[PDB]
Amino acid sequence: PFEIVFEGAKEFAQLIDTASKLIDEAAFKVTEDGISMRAMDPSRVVLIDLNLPSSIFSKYEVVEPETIGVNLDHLKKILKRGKAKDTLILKKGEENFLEITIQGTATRTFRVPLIDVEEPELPFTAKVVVLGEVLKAAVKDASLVSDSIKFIARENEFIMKAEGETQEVEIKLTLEDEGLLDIEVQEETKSAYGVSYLSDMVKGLGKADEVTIKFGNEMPMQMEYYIRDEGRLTFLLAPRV
Repeated sequence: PFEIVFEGAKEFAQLIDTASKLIDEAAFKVTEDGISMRAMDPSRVVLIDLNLPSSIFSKYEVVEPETIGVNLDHLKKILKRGKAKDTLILKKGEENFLEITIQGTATRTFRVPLIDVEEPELPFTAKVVVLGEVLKAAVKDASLVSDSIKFIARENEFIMKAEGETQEVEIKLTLEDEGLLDIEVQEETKSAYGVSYLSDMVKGLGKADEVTIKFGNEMPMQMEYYIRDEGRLTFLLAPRV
């Protein structure tokens, strides 16, 4: 059992919405230190890792640790009722359901039944930190133009393209551009990743959010952004499988 309160219902709704694009159900481990969730999509191409320390919640009371399983589509449907400034209260008692209350100027309560849900380390040579706007633009620009997007990183340049034979769209960044905050490269690095996976990964990403991307030559990419400074959502995406 526990009682957890998060200020900013919409933001929490965005995290769940994002995860639901990769998986239908997930297991959330709720301990005194915080909430964690790890999962791999059905295609075994992307791994999602979510960690929300108790420090980011305005109220965090856990009577007894527990791992609860939930259908993310059902959860998202309820959470989308929350406004940017609404407060979200999650309460779990002895029974198999989570009581969700959303309060702003008025209050609303819902139930989400629980379900039984069963089921990074690479030698990266490039690291970049960009504003979410750049990645959101990149995927929106690539969607129906190509199957994948080629990521290229050099000393003072980050490029997202797809060297091929179709109409070509490329986003280029240098440190002089506001979209690129940091770039560290050990050697020229290139890899390509699936466009539909990236579109899902950047779903609900804020345009002003700072996103760290780490990758290598023909290797997976690790994408990560923070939630309330201490929380974090991390993705590990295969370059090909």
